[PDB]
Amino acid sequence: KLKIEDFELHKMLGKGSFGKVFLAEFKKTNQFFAIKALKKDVVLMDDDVECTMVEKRVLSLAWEHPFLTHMFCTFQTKENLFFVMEYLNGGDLMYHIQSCHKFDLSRATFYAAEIILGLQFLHSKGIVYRDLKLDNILLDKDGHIKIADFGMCKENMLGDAKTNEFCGTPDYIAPEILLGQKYNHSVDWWSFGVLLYEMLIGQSPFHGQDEEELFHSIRMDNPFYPRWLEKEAKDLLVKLFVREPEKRLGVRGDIRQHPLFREINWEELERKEIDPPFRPKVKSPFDCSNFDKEFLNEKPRLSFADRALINSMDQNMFRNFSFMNPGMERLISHHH
Ligand SMILES: CC1(C)NC(=O)c2ccc(-n3c(=O)[nH]c4ncccc43)cc2N1Cc1ccccc1
Repeated sequence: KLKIEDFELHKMLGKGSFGKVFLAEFKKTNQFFAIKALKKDVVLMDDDVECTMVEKRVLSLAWEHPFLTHMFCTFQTKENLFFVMEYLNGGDLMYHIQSCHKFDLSRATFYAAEIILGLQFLHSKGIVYRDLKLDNILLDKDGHIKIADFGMCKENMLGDAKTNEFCGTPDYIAPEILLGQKYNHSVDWWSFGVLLYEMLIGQSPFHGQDEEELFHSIRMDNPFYPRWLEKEAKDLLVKLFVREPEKRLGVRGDIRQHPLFREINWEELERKEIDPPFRPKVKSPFDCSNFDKEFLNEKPRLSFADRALINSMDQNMFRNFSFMNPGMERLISHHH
């Protein structure tokens, strides 16, 4: 059944190391999705085969939480891998922070709280996310956050479990990773600190002209807190930037009880009953104005694959990639 030709790719919303993401409409219907498309030859030579399977598995768990990107289905062809996602048109936080430089206190506080809920959900399932960054936070049409890109996750991290892979995005990487220590969900709470600092202050807490200097900064320096910064925001950041992971808030104590969040009813937040302080400007369900124009101007196209590599690799590499949720299956079979 399902094929890429069943969709119309109206726009390319973005491209990069994650592949291409298109605004797609299923056949006739008035139903839109974001399709992430990957070339199998590229995934293979980037050594991303397992990350791609992790992403698929973690996304099967994610429909259970409001603050993670929901996947409807996943399918493959000899050359391509496709994730058919929920279309989210509020725009990403990196894109939004570019024009205003930094988020006002209430907006940042709100984003931080929703991100806490998403992260804690992932942790309670034994998933360490490991790539928390501003680029990976999307907004829905109403301004609620959605965490995207689960390819870096480590699964099975419940109990007395640790893992040891060096990974992340350099500005956000935890000092225990830099020091080559076995680690758990602690690493996500450092990254969260970095992300919050960026939201409030408009630049990264650690700096260097090359990675060597940056990693030194992450390991050794105290973050700068400007005098204008709200004391409870500073205090939360101080408690996240603890280098001993077992003493870090999120690992220890109860981050939900931090005074920065004293006005938040977490149960209401989780049911999306608290209005986001920032409402994206959206004119329709297909409006794509909250995305970078650099990408929107490109004609949607899937590129060719290296046949020699495709023909020579074991296709079983992507066994069990395919997955379809009941609601999607209904839509397909209705227009069959
Ligand atoms: C985190 C990142 C960079 N990596 C991904 O693998 C990714 C996967 C799915 C979605 N994604 C999604 O799941 N629903 C989306 N709706 C609209 C747009 C993107 C939607 C977004 C993703 N992005 C960010 C992005 C991509 C392209 C354009 C705007 C932002």
